[PDB]
Amino acid sequence: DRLKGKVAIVTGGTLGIGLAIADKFVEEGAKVVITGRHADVGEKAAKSIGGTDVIRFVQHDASDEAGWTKLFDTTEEAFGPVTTVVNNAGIAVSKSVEDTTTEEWRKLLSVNLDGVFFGTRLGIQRMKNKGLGASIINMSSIEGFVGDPTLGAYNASKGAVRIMSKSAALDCALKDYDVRVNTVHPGYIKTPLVDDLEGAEEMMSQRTKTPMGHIGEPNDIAWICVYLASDESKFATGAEFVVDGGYTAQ
Amino acid sequence: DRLKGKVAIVTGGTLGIGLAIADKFVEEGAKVVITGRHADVGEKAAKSIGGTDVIRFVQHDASDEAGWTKLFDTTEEAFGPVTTVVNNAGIAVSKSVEDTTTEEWRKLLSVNLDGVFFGTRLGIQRMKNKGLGASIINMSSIEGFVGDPTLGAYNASKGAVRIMSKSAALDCALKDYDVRVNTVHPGYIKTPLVDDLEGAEEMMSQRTKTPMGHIGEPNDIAWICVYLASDESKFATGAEFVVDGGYTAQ
Amino acid sequence: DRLKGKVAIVTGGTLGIGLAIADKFVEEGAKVVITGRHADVGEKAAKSIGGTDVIRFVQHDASDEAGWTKLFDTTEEAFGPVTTVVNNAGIAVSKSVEDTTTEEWRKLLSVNLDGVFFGTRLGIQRMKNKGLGASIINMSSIEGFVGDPTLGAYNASKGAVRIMSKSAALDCALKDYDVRVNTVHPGYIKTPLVDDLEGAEEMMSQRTKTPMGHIGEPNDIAWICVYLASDESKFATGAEFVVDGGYTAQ
Amino acid sequence: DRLKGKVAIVTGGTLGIGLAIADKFVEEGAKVVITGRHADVGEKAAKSIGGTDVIRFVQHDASDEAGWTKLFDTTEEAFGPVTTVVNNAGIAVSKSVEDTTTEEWRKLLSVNLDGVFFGTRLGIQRMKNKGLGASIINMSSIEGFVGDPTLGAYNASKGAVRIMSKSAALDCALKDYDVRVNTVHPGYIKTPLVDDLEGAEEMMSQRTKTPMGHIGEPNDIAWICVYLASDESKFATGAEFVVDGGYTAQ
Repeated sequence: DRLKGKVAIVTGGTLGIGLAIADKFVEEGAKVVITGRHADVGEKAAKSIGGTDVIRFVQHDASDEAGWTKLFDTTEEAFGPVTTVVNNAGIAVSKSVEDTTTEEWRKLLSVNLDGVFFGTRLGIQRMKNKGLGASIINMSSIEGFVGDPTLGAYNASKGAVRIMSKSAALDCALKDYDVRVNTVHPGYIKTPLVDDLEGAEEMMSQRTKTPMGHIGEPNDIAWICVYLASDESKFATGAEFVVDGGYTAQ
Repeated sequence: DRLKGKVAIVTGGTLGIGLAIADKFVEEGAKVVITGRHADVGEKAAKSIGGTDVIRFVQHDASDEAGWTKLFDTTEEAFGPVTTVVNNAGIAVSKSVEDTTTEEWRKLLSVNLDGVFFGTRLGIQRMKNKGLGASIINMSSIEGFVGDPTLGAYNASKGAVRIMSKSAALDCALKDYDVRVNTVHPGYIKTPLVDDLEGAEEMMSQRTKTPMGHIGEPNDIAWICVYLASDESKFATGAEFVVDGGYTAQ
Repeated sequence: DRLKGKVAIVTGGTLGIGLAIADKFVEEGAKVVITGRHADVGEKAAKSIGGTDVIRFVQHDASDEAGWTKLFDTTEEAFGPVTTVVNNAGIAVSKSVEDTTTEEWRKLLSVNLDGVFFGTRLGIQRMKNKGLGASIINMSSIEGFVGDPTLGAYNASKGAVRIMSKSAALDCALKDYDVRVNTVHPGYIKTPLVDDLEGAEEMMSQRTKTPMGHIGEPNDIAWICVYLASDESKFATGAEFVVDGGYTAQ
Repeated sequence: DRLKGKVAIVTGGTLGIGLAIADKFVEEGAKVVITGRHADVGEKAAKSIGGTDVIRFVQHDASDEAGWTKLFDTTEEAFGPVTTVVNNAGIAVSKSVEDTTTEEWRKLLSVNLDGVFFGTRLGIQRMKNKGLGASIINMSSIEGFVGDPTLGAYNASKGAVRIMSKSAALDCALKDYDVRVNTVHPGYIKTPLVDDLEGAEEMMSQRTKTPMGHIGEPNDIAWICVYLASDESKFATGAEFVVDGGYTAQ
């Protein structure tokens, strides 16, 4: 019951980290809408967690600005006022800054940065001043703290989310909106996508990358998000929560 | 049951933040030893939370090196192998660096830095390689991230705890000790000690200090510590968890 | 002679911080191209510093991608191979995240983020592997470290520049390109634009903002940039250089 | 002439980084006292740089509190009012936190932390309010930002110096003392001591440690210190200057 009465939107909630967030949110009493681009994947995902009284799928691209106010409307029609937004949708490009095409740059930032902006802006507008204990959780990454030579655009996007989220936190706090904004920074997490890339998990598990010598699992990110969505974290805003197996500590 | 089977030492556990940590740890199924310097205060504190099957007081000064191995022994005799160490004992001096006497400097660092060292060193030795999901939680502060002109020695101590804890995290991770080490960084928290200092809460509540416009409460720190003691945070090590009402975000 | 033989592009070099960078670069022996959007302003600016053997103006909007390869060509025709890129062009919007229009968001990021990307990408391509002691200096801000509730899009842009620059630094270092990339983070700096905004300097000079109790001057930023452009800083890459009167220290 | 009229104390100035700081300070017009524990080493060092009109050696252990006011007196008798303090003396212990003896802990912190405290406190007292453009430069390390599993006590000391220095910066700024305080954070630097440790330079030069693929040289640290001692950096206080070949960027 740690999220009793909460109503959450989890973007990119049909796979991996987002799916586990949705799963644990439902376990703790939240009602959840998960979004993703692909209907079959999303319908399967929602039903794996529960019925439509607690979780529903909505097809939506986080870069699709006009769809964001309809996503809130759909969620509120189902479950009542939204209390919790998890901006987790994202894509990656494996290119150095030097090698990044302008098309790649723009495509990644449209999802990873503009999408988070859209969800944060709308979340503040739709949740402020309602006594909801509202919480916006923006998914950055270890790549919001340190560079990676092969993730130039991705680093730009995660650094942007990191600091934009502080701006939003501060404005909400100063205006007594009853909305908190925080960032979560996963290290490497095992998912089917990582499993599809030969040698990725082993590279990420080297001690010079992850000191624990293995990578994490989606529930590792889910539980920090439960904390941040709950009223347990009512004094936490503007902060960065790193769950990375020691990656950034060395 | 989030801390089912855990056995925790909480130093400075008889007052304020430490007491609330102990309280929520017991609520979540841990057995707890709280320490403090004053018997009447500690006995009262323990009994306010529960009986001796779940919480006991041990009189101990965290600067007292020889008492630390006896504290572990006392805890283990009561409750079995220690799994969780919260190094929370600390003192403060209201002096600029310029105005700090060498006696003040040494006294504060003996508690705030040497005490954390003692507890961390011994915790690693006594908890490693036992499959306990062991967790050391070192209490830093917002004053481990930013300076305060009137807290020179206190800033030195909290910066030291911040980075020493990363060293310990990394060594434990690299050696597969099954011990995690993390730091918690409270902002201003309302306690009886703050209440005794006329004008302190209002000064700390100004928006230029705490953007939320009020200070926190001890349970705000307790709940992040429950997360960090639990197996929910098994991929978090070497990281800094800030609960400060936005203080460090601006 | 600290920049003897260097050839620099300084974007937004016709005003304020950029102009002072150009001025001190010329003083230390560099040849400089300054860019800006307005011809009268730029021609005046260049001639205030020196003749066309040491400084020239090129009209260019940093968001204008196709103009960037012609800017390098123009600079090299004048002065020989470019060694130093200062990505300083930028704009600001005074809006919270909540209040930012999508048009404002896109306009600011086109200059502040895409422009820095363009200059960094091209700088690496055009300066690598030539033995030039090449240096890319990306202008972030104190708003790349901390939020400001009224600068949402600006914060996103500066956080992005901060971390993207580390990616670029690392790729250049790992590949032995002989290109360094670093960020500079000015605090508040007195300029004619600040002078035009009634009450701005006094607001920025309050101790709760800038602990020194006054704001800086453009030369304060110029001298850190001279260090970073020079071979004196040949071991500095991937780092953040903060010149802010103490703003971020509290 | 970048340090014309400055009078500097450089602790641990007889070897390595400290010696190069002293060398470049003299080159730029400063008068310098270098300290160290060993007379033959210090006398040789001073004379290698210049005569007694510009550089002198004083035997002093930075942990020796009573010697610090006599060091200032000796310096002022020679050269007039001290303007610049570089707290560079330090020792290292190669032990994990777990393996650190209390004697090792205390010995290292007596030099690395107490010595910096002594020099900072006295520097503020002796240089404030004199119109000197005074500057205190505290030598931290990359080990003030990230952990190293084999440098537990050293990490504690450098984290402490990092944040204590911000306290001192802020107090000086708020009181208009005309004293700035900043930290310098070298990465790995080649010295005779590193050369004496078989395999150290190669270990430190691996790309997973230093992305540039080689370590630095003492002059790399000297030039950032010249910037910080000069009036060029009159708006820089409370900040961290990292010269590390990319170590902390990844």
